[PDB]
Amino acid sequence: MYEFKDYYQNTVQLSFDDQPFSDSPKHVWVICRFGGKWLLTEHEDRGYEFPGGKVEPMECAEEAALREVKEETGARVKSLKYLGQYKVLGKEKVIVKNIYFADIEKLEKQADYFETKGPVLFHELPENLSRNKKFSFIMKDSVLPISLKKLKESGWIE
Ligand SMILES: [Mg+2]
Ligand SMILES: [Mg+2]
Repeated sequence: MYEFKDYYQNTVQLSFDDQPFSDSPKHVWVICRFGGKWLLTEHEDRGYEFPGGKVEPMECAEEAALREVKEETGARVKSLKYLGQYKVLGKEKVIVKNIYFADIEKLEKQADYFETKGPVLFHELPENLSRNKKFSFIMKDSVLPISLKKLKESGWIE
């Protein structure tokens, strides 16, 4: 497993094995690709980030991933695949977040994008994310570059 510190200096433990940290993760993160572009969402408080959020009680992590993509980008998922899992060792709470990769079929218009501004398309990620004020802190640590490198090696992208 990979171990590093996030943007707010909290310890993060990253793994690509099947749910090693928790049997039932309460958070999900979805890396979205629409054609040859990256599908992101603009959080009203955080900024540009890949879709994700909290898992509902009656809902499972896979169903929560599809729901969060639809809510934050208005996108229809063609295929959803589990990539890995990460644990965030916070100051007051420890969270377990599942990473999913989603190939996007289409973007449908919605009346409301909930707690986000809606879908944002990127041909390629800017340089460098860590010091970009328009981006969310969740995109600023090592979770994103390591996950993207694992997507290339698996043959899921390009
Ligand atoms: Mg969310
Ligand atoms: Mg949401």
